[PDB]
Amino acid sequence: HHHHHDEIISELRELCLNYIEQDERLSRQKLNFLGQREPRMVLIEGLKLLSRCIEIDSADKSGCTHNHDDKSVETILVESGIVCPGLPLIIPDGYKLIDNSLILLECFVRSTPASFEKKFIEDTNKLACIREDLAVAGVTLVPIVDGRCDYDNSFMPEWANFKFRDLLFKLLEYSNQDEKVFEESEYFRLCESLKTTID
Amino acid sequence: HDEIISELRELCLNYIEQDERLSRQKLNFLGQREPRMVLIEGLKLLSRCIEIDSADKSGCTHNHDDKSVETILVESGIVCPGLPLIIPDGYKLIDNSLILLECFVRSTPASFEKKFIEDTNKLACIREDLAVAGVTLVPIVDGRCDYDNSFMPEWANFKFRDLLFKLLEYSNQDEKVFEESEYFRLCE
Ligand SMILES: [Mg+2]
Ligand SMILES: [Mg+2]
Repeated sequence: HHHHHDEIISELRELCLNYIEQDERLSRQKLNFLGQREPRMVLIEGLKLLSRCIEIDSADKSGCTHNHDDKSVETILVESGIVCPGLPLIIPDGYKLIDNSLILLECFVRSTPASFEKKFIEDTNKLACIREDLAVAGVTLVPIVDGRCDYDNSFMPEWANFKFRDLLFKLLEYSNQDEKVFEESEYFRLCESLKTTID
Repeated sequence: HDEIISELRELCLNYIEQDERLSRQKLNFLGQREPRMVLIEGLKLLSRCIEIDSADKSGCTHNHDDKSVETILVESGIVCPGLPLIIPDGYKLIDNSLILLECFVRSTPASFEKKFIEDTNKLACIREDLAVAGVTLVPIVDGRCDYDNSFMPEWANFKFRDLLFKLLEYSNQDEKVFEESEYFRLCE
């Protein structure tokens, strides 16, 4: 056809344009993904695009607002006239305030039972350790941890999701040769000689 | 053809500032393959830039979702049914006054004045039914003479329009030199 890497990139863009549902909360990340032309960058922003699908998909199913702009909890409450300072820097995947209860959502994907459970406890405990600062605000914390075992989500048909991840794999397991060829360049050796001059 | 669609793609991606209000329209534009659709979305995209500048100059919110006056009010708690389907380029409900913004581009004084009166009458004919509901209409018509907007350098703005223009003149294909020579010759 062929499939030399620039055509992989091309097929990823067609998948993004033809088979990722046109939800406004993906517009920004779709645009950042379509804007890339270097292979490791296309790979990075493709992975970030697929993660936004899962996070937003999670926020919808959990009945709160996807944290579109990665606000902190302190920011979410400071945005609603509720002064709570002295709280960890926590950025939830979703949130929703009612009337004095604050739903906070963390979601994730793990592929083995051991890592699933371990991750579930970690995010449970991350949310639990601010329950009391919120109590003196005084707002009730409603922690939600949404663990998933795969990458299915409602903005991608399953076949396109799989083909997208499959092209991403070919893109990584290829640009894992361009950086290896890079380590024999000279510009690599000239980088190597660049640090010794500053460090 | 394709190199025109390709360099248009790169202007959109690299030389239109990444204000998120443009994101959706940029993406509809980037998804078009055929000249006709590239042209309409191209023009819509230039218009969105201009509407968004107007909203920002006029102190009101850009009508991103193409909401209706009907909708804008019910979202602020004003039940006022029976209004014609009017969809502004901008809006801002403020106390009990509804700022409605109509934004446009024209390039001759004659067609500028015409389109100005039209958008004036467009909003004015819902003034009374807003007064029934309490809200006083604040109608703003902002007409422009060109496509200058704050999201593109001027050279890019010109190159985009020059590229869209060549799609427009391409849509020709002689064609009319064979009209009756088979077409107007069917129900004959
Ligand atoms: Mg309009
Ligand atoms: Mg208008």
